[PDB]
Amino acid sequence: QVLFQGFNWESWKHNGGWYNFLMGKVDDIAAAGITHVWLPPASQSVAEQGYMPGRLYDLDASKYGNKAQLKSLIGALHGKGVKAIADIVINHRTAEHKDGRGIYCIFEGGTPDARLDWGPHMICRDDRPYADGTGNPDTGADFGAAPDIDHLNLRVQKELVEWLNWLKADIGFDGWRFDFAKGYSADVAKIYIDRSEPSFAVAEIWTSLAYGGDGKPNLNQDQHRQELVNWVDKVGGKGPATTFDFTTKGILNVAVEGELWRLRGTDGKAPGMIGWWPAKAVTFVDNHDTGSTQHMWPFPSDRVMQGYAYILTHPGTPCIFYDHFFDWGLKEEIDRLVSVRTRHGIHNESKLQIIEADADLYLAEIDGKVIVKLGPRYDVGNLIPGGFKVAAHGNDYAVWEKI
Ligand SMILES: [Ca+2]
Ligand SMILES: [Ca+2]
Ligand SMILES: [Ca+2]
Repeated sequence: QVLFQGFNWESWKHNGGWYNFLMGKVDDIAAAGITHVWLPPASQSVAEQGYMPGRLYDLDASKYGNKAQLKSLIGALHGKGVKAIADIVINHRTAEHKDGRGIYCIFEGGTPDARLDWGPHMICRDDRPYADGTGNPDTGADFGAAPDIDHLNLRVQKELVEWLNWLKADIGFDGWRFDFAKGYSADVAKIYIDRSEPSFAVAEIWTSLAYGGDGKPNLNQDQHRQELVNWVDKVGGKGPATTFDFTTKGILNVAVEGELWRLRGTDGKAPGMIGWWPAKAVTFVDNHDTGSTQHMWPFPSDRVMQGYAYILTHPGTPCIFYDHFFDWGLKEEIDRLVSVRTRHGIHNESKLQIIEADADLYLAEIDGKVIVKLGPRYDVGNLIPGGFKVAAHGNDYAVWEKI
């Protein structure tokens, strides 16, 4: 299951439309051995990139293109074996109309009928000024800029599950990416996972790593991955729900700048969520927020290849990012890593064994068939065993495969 992020922060800007543009990269995405691609927010939204949605059913006002174009793209992907997954932004919603009070707290789902046309009652009790006090309090975090949806309300629950099943049915999406899954509770999410039953669902729980007396992350980030492990757990360990492993992204960001000892934690196992529940963890080097033009938490650019060398050989489900693959000229090495990965049947739950994690050498063995070395350590020699040919190498990584 190697996922791809078919967009970045600037994609909505594209001359001629992102969906259309992306039609042209379908063959290449399919060839690379990519099983799923994460598409941006499809409906109408105040903020052009889509994370500020209003008329949930109006795909035609998307800056990425329209409903027609989306079903053409998703048809293409499906035509060449890959699954499309959608960015579900349901913690907050922007309203279409002012109620008399003068607050924009009256919604419009996009259709002549009443689906999704809620009002201030569906906004969380305390989200002033939007909320009129009559809804439930927020089950999770708040998003400053917009109305928060009260997911404890039953009409919100039914019509939102309706919209979800419509997106699988009419549009053809296969699974979900839950934006700001901290915005609402794991219990709420489970109702949406469970009742729309997607073939894949990854949630975005993003919180800070812990920092010691140096301005640098601790080595022990167990409080941080625990939070990811508990969401998957409360939501359903047997469900399709997984979460982006922000703990490996954080550690790795630093680790790669000559601190590869950070890559074996307090327990001699990988410090990320992949060291406690690789199965439910999907790894990434960067996404539209951490990187792209937001640069919220960038991976060292001159090292994004050691990032990929690590997430493509290691357990967890890897996620490649449009940019790195298509625009940074790394298409080929990324490809090659994906091939080593698929050739040896490495997957979700591959056994990982760390051999060395010193400042200048992280050397590890996946499933007994592949060994990945990250680092500038020249004299690696003696540590990689008999019967191992090198599969790929590049800037400060090399992977060997059992012959
Ligand atoms: Ca309506
Ligand atoms: Ca709010
Ligand atoms: Ca919320």
